[PDB]
Amino acid sequence: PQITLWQRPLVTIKIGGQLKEALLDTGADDTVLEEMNLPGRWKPKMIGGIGGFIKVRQYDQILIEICGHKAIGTVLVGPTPVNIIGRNLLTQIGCTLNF
Amino acid sequence: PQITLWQRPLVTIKIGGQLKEALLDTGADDTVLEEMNLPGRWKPKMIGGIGGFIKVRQYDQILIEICGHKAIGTVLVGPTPVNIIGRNLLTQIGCTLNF
Ligand SMILES: COc1ccc(CN2C[C@H](O)[C@@](CCC(C)C)(c3ccc(S(C)(=O)=O)cc3O[C@@H](C)CO)C2=O)cc1
Repeated sequence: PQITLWQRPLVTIKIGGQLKEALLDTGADDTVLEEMNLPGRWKPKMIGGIGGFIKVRQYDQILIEICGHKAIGTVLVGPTPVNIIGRNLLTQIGCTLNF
Repeated sequence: PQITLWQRPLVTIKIGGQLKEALLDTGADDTVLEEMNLPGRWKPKMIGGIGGFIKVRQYDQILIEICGHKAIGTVLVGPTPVNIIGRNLLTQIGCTLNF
């Protein structure tokens, strides 16, 4: 699909069998979701947002469906204001910017 | 153009007689640039997200040239870690997400 930017580019994602709303974010290198339960082990990561840095939990090889497109990749979990789909997964679903 | 998301989508912008590098950010409501003076009146604003909030100066009806395309809108100036072109100007140059 083609998504315009007059409103926030919010889409439905599915992860762990549950639907969530998330922001398609070309400014985000990585994908970060609000506190939730994911399987396996995690590693520490620091990410820098508009306001400064925060600690998040990095989970690898996680199954996540984004607007119907299946991806498997790295998902970070931490105190984000909104669920964010970053470039690591936008590339998996074939997303580009066009004008 | 069609801009890949393999790397950060950085472009050259022209604003207030200066050439700068900026990030095309679909996750940003606003356009935020590093400290600089702009013409006209300004008012303080707080913007935030991951890391917390930062105080910026809001200038309205500012002309920017983004990758060849002229656009007019609100520009925020303050201690952003990177120059960001947000949705308020991305719409004006006809920028969309496509997959
Ligand atoms: C490494 O992986 C991640 C890094 C940061 C984030 C959180 N994000 C992504 C948004 O593109 C960004 C960009 C911040 C910029 C310095 C790289 C952002 C910019 C402007 C605005 S604004 C105030 O203009 O709307 C909001 C915004 O993100 C919020 C939605 C969440 O913080 C941010 O803070 C994620 C992953």
